[PDB]
Amino acid sequence: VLPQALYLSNMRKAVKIRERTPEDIFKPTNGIIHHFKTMHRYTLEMFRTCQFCPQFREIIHKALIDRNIQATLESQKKLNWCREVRKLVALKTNGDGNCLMHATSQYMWSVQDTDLVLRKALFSTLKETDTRNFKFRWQLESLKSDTRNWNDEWDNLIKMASTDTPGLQYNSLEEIHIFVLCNILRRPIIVISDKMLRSLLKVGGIYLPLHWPAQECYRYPIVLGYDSHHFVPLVTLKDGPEIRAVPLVNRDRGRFEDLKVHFLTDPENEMKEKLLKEYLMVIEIPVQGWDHGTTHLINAAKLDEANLPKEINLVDDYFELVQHEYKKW
Amino acid sequence: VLPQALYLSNMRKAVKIRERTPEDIFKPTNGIIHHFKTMHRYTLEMFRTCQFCPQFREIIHKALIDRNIQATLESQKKLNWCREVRKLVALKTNGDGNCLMHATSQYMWSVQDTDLVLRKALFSTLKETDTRNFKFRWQLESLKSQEFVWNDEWDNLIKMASTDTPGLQYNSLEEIHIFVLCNILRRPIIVISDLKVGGIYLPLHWPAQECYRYPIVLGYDSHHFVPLVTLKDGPEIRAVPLVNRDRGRFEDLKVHFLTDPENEMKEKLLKEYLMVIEIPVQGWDHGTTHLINAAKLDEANLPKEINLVDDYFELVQHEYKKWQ
Ligand SMILES: [Cl-]
Ligand SMILES: [Cl-]
Ligand SMILES: [Cl-]
Ligand SMILES: [Cl-]
Ligand SMILES: [Cl-]
Ligand SMILES: [Cl-]
Repeated sequence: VLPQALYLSNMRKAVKIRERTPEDIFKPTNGIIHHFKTMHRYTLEMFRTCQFCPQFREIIHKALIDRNIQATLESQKKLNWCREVRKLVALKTNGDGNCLMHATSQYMWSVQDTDLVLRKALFSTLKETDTRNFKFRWQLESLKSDTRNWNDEWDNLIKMASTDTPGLQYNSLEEIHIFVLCNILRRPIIVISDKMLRSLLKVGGIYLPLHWPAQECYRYPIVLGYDSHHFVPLVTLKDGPEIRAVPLVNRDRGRFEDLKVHFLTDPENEMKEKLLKEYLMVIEIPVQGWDHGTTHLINAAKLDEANLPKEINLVDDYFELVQHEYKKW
Repeated sequence: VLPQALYLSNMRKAVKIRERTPEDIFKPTNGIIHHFKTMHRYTLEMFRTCQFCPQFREIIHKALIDRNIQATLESQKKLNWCREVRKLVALKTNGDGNCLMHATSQYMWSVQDTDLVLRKALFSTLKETDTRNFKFRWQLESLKSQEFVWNDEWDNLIKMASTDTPGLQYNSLEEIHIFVLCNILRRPIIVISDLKVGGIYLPLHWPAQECYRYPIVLGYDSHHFVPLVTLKDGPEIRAVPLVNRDRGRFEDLKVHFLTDPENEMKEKLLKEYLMVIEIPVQGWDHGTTHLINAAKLDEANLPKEINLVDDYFELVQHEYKKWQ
C-alpha cells in the first residue's frame, strides 16, 4: 500500500540530505574535535495517525514503527509513563551493527547512516586525535562497576568504531562511542534502555557533550531507545495540553531512580544536577507517589519542536503519500 | 539500493505527477471527445548506461529494462532493425491488464497509470461520448478479414474498457482502444510488434494542426505493452522507421481504422500527423542504398518539477561514486 518503510518515500531527497551532512562537518586544526556546523540542530516529529482507520493505522504502524521495542519499553514503565508528557514513538532502524548511528541520524534528519558519515566521523576522532580525556573518563566509569590492560582495551574500542566487518555487518558500539558521538554533535543524547527490575542495562542514561561549553551546544536532547543490542530513535508525536519532555528519572517501586549520567569526573558528579541544568532545559513535573499519598516532583528535559524543513523531511513526504493513498479509501 | 522503476526514485513526486493528470483533461460540452490540454506533449528518454563500468551498466538494466521483451522484438527484426536510427529500450511495465495505459503513461510522464486516470478516460469516452464514427471504423477494419466464421461485439468492447474485475486485475485492451486513446491524447501511437495490434494509430478525429506530431512508441508481445523510449545521448537519427524489412523488401507498417478516402491518401496523412523524413539505408545488394520513410521522435522534455528520470539518474550517480 503505502511505502513499506520510510526511506522509500523520496529517495532522491534522502540522497540530498545525506550529501549535505559531510559538508556540514567542520574539522579544526587546533585539535578541537570535528563537529557539525548547523545540522545537529534539526529534530524530527512523527505525524498523528488517530485520524485514520485500523486497517490503515495498521499499515502505517507496520511500516514505520518498531512496535516490539515500543511494547518492551512501555511494559517496564520506562517509556511513556508520565501522564503529563507527550508520547514518543520508536521508528524502525536497520539492525546491521551501525544502528547507534542510524537511530541518531533518523532522529535529526529522517534518514539512516547509510553513507557511514557518522560512523566514519566517530572512527576518525578515535583514530586521529588525542583521546586522553575520553580515555580517563572511561577508566573511571569502568572501575565504578580480574586484571585490566587499559591500552589493549582502549585500542579494541577504537577498532570497534571502524567500518570493518566483525548485527553482522559492523561491530556493535557501546557507551563510550555514544559519549564521543554527542561531542561530535554538540548535543546531548539520552538513551531509554531495557533493564531488569531492581527487585531481581548500563547503556541507558544521559550523555552530555562535556568537551564543549554548554552555551556552544544545542540544548534539546536526541532520545534513543535500546533493547536486545538494538538502538531506535524515540521521536515525539505531534499533538497540547501535554508537554514535550523526557523524564530524567525512572520509577523504582515506591521510589525514583536517576538516569545514569555517563563518564563524569568526580567533581562533575558532585554537581550533576547543576551540570544537567546547563546542558538541558530541565523542568519539574508532578507525578503520583507510589509510596506516600499525593505527589512527587521529578526532573524532565524539554524536547525540541519539529523544525526539519519539508525540503529535507522524509516524514512530510511520507505523510503526503499517506493522504493521497488514504483519500482513495 | 537501485530501484526497479523510474518513479521509485521519488514516490512523492510520482504522486504529484499523477495528481496533475486528471486536472489537465478538458471535457467539452458539444460532444467532442475529452482530451489533454497540455500534458500529452511530454516525452521521456532513458539515460545511457554506458559511460559507466559495464559491471554497473548491467545493474541498471536488470532494474529498469524489460529485457525479455527487448530480446524477443529484436530477434524478430521488428525493434532496432535499422542501424541508421537511435536505439529504443523497453521499460518494465506492470502486467495487470492495464498495461496499455501503464505503458502510454510511462512514455510521456515516467509514471504508470496506477490511479486509473487514462483507463477511466477511455471508458468515459466509450460509455458517454457517441462513438458512431469509431464503431464505423472498427466495422470496416473488422470486415477486411478475408474470411468470417456479431453485434454484441461493440458493447463488449466498451465493457472491456471498464475498471471491473474480469484473469488479471483488469480486462486486456485491443486495437480500437488504442485508436480511441490516441484521439484522447491528440497524439499518434506507434506499436512495434511481431490481435493485429502492431502499426500506426492517428488521431484522425482532430485536424493535424491541433495534434502533437511526435509519436508515442510502444512495444507489444504476449498480451503485454511496454513503452519503447529513446536512449539518450551517438550520431544516429532520432526517428522510428515507418517500414520493416520483410523477405527482401521494405513493407509499410499497418495504419489502423482508415476510411476508404483516407486509405487512398495514406502517405499524405502520415506526413500531416507525423514528422516524416526520407533516410538512406543499406540495401540487400551491398552495392545499393534505399530511401525509406521514418517519423521523428521527440527529444526529452519533462520539466524540473515532474521530471523523474533525472531523480533516478541522480540516485545512480551517487551510488556509483560509492561503487568506485
Ligand atoms: Cl538488565
Ligand atoms: Cl539509566
Ligand atoms: Cl539498416
Ligand atoms: Cl529481409
Ligand atoms: Cl505493422
Ligand atoms: Cl537491394
